[PDB]
Amino acid sequence: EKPFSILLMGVDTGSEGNSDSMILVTVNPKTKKTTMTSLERDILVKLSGSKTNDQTGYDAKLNAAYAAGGAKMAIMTVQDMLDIKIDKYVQINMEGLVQLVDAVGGITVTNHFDFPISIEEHEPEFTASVEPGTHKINGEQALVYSRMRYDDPDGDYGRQKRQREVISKVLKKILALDSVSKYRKILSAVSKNMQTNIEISSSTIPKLLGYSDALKSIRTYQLKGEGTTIDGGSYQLVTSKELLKAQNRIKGQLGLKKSTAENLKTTASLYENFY
Repeated sequence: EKPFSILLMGVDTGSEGNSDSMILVTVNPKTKKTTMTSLERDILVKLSGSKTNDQTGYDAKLNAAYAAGGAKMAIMTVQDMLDIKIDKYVQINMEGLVQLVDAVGGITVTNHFDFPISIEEHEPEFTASVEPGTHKINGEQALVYSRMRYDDPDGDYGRQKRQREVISKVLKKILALDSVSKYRKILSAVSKNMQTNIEISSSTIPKLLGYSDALKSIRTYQLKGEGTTIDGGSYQLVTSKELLKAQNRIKGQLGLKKSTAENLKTTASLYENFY
């Protein structure tokens, strides 16, 4: 019944060598209330990780954490930035997201535009497309559907909406599976492109089924910093106020003691100490 946290680590799943996404999820298993906080990849932090890692203890973007030290560095860096202990962990890359969509049998979307949703003009390695109308689409099409931006009058906001739709529809299919063999069919298809310490067993299936009607009330939040240019690159410096607010909101969902401005603990490069 105890609330717990999940770090979702999207390895090069975002939209120069990589665009990671990190989402901190809180889950209350009793009330089913769930929240998701997106952590901007450009946020400047001191990396945490193994003492034998050459980059542990130096400042970098959050975007660099997984490339520098793997799952351990990503977990430890987020833990020290938010001053919490992370309970559960799910990591997947772009190849695995494509495989996941196919493994659940596809998803159904509607293209409301008067032309195909496609991105090859702007990102030539992605040639799949979604014709106008309603279609059951494969994983390569789902990637394009969640990335297209320049043909949308609402720009990156229309894009974020479509990406939200895709992840929501995939999660709905996963959490609807009612047997361990059905889960293991998906685990077989994605294979090592997804790693987690979430137990998927006949014992836990009843509980995951119980979250089917929690995905419709998830509150979403974003942790962002003040934009700064350092050596030609784009960085974000979180303010003391905004970090405290994000930490305490998550702590509040997790049943943990909140911090004050005077005892705030973080490895983030705070704006007020940078300047």
